Amino acid sequence: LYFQGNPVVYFDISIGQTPAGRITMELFADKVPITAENFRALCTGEKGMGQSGKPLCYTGSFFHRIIPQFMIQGGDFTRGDGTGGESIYGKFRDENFVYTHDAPFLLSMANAGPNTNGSQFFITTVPCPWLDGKHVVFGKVLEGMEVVKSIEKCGSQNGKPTKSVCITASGV
Repeated sequence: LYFQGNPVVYFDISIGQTPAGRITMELFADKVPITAENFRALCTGEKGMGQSGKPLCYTGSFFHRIIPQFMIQGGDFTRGDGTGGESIYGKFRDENFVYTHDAPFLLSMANAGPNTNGSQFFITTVPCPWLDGKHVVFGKVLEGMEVVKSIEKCGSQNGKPTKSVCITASGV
């Protein structure tokens, strides 16, 4: 499924034992193809197993770092804590910085410095211009903005979730 020529993917989310609903996302494959495709394939899990010995798939992973008035971060399906994750390419380059963090509900890559993209990502809940030119923006939320806001409410100043926020299904 496509929106404005770009692939659409989804997360189903639970918070604690309770389903919180679905987030659907447009991935900017037209202008950010490498990063968009990594994210798309990790939603479907279509690549199978990673070099880490874990499945290359977001299903079953958590939003492990959640900072209200900033962003929600997930994608660490190898270590669950912000130290792990892996790309479909087995880390990868910052392909460009065409898009900026100018609005809430943008998808951007978490990283540990230049050219260290893995699988960890964040969804902004405010504009984040201080991240421009350091984190690759590669998509945006289409529907489920309220689900993003529900997740954000489970965060802390120190980023520790106060509830378990899980991606219970993912794909296209």
